[PDB]
Amino acid sequence: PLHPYWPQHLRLDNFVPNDRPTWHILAGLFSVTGVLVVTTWLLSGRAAVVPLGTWRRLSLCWFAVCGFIHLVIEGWFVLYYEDLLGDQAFLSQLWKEYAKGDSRYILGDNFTVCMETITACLWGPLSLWVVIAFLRQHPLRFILQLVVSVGQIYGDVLYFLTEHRDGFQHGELGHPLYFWFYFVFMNALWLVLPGVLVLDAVKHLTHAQSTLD
Amino acid sequence: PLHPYWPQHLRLDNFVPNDRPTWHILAGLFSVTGVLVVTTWLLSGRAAVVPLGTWRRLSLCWFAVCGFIHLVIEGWFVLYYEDLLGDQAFLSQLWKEYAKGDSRYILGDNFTVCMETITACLWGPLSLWVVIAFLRQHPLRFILQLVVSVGQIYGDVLYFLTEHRDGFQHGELGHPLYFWFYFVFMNALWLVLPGVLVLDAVKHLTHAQSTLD
Ligand SMILES: CN1c2ccc(C(F)(F)F)cc2C(=O)C12CCN(CC1CCOCC1)CC2
Ligand SMILES: CN1c2ccc(C(F)(F)F)cc2C(=O)C12CCN(CC1CCOCC1)CC2
Repeated sequence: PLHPYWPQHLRLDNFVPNDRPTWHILAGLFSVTGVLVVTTWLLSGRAAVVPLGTWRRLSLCWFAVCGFIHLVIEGWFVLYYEDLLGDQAFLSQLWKEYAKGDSRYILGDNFTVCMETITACLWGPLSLWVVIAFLRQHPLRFILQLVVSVGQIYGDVLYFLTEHRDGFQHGELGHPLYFWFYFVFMNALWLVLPGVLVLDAVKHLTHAQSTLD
Repeated sequence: PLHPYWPQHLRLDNFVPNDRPTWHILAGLFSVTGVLVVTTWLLSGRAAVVPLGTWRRLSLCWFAVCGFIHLVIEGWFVLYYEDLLGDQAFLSQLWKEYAKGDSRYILGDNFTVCMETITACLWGPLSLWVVIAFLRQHPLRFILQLVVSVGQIYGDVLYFLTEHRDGFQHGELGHPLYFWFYFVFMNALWLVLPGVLVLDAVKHLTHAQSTLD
């Protein structure tokens, strides 16, 4: 058909197909984020006021990845959601590819735009501030971790609930790549990893409160 | 016209007007919540493991009010949003009156239903658990306060942002009772009082973290 997105009765003008093969885009994102992850591992190795341990370093790598994604990938959507169609910039093509599992990013839905606006403006800088805090053993580190994780979980839950109440019409149900991987799995992370970071922070802050009392 | 809600080109069947005068409904809600507030004041007076102080007692009264509202008033909407029109139950009439400043509660918007579902299921019981925690000086008290306040702020911000992006079409702009009071003021509380409770909790938890370190 003219366009690949769901529902198929959509009428999208100014749709022009992605020029690059999709694996260019996907592999570029994975390569750059892997470089970011290894660089953050090294940084936590050499730039910590006191040693951190393996799993906290991995948590900082996660927070750096979240900061990059929210500031750049989602920020590009928030800036240019009106012109994702008919554009051949790298991040625009990435969004066009991703939206085949969720067409709300092409339709400019109000809830989506608002949620990604909040995510790009608040949770990205706060995710990087978490890393800065943990490097210097500042206070607020577990507080910021808890706040960011709670916000991410709330946003993802609202996202899933709204798409469910719409009947899963913005994406083909049961398609391996577009439903299970793009829509479910890549979002289920922001339900699972933040959750572990909420149970963890609560364990430490509580131990602090019992120390005062 | 047939119905009072905005936009006026809406076509609502099964609309049947409120039977009671509106001040019955408003005064009943204010009277019962005032009884709740004074009862919570007394309870914090006589049922605290250690004395709490005036402003913390007021915070507990706020949390009890939030718990009642989220569990009952918003829970009624989540349960019966399909049949608010054409019903003459007390809370149904309350919702019909309130929606004259925001018609999304009559239209059953997906974002509204999902947000109030989360609010009724999570933040109400957690708001009451905050009170129970503060009464017994359990830990988690400031953690729960922070989490509930952050969730309330996030929900209210998304609410306002979505209605703004819609152009303020679900309510008459600049009407004293329906815009400033119902829509803005009654919601601005959940931006102002939670915020003060986020700056407060951060002050205490931080002092705990500095005690461990
Ligand atoms: C569009 N986008 C992607 C596009 C492609 C790829 C891939 F396939 F290349 F791996 C990954 C992602 C992402 O991580 C996302 C960006 C980050 N959000 C996280 C949510 C934002 C709202 O709040 C809850 C969390 C999921 C999808
Ligand atoms: C409908 N409803 C009312 C109806 C009437 C009256 C009045 F006029 F009688 F005072 C008060 C209220 C409320 O408090 C509310 C219930 C509570 N929400 C709080 C938000 C819920 C979503 O997340 C952010 C906070 C505002 C309006």
